[PDB]
Amino acid sequence: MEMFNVPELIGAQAHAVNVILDAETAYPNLIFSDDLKSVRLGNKWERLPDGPQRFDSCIIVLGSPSFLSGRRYWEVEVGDKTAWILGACKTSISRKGNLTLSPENGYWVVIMMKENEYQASSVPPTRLLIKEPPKRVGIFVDYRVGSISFYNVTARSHIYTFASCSFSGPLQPIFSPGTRDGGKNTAPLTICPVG
Repeated sequence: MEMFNVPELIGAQAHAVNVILDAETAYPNLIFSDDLKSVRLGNKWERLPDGPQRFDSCIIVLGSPSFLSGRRYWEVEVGDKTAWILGACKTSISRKGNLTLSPENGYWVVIMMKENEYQASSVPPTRLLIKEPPKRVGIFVDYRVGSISFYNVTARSHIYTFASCSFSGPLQPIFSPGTRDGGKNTAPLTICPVG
């Protein structure tokens, strides 16, 4: 897998799209900024209006826009957080119950599990050998070639590519700010403009 189509960071950043969080999808304890660029996990009693279309088990929120083609990029500040999920998914994913976030189930994501523990959510999962922890992560989808690539924006380096993906139908960004990790991981994710 030669990844001839996969750009370096600068080339990926050229394809930046404006992403906003879809609060109607969100797991109901997620809290959003007014501009819908930031999300964090609130307390149990901090509840969005319950609706039947929300994630109910997994601490997830989807992004807009969804798309059927092209090369699309966006960037997220993860800072010093100890856990998070980033990537893209099919718009048709199931939202209810314990989810398995795999390509077969329509997800292409990287997960920070804890400090110094990052995986691509292949099955089985692939440990990512990160030496300089990212404070900002870039996501680049090339629909036509069937690839989704992840970048350490801080180190200006590629992290991981899922190649030969079977993208069918619309894709969209997906995010999780992770669990609260005893207070270690309460900060938000923040979608940012390219630097």
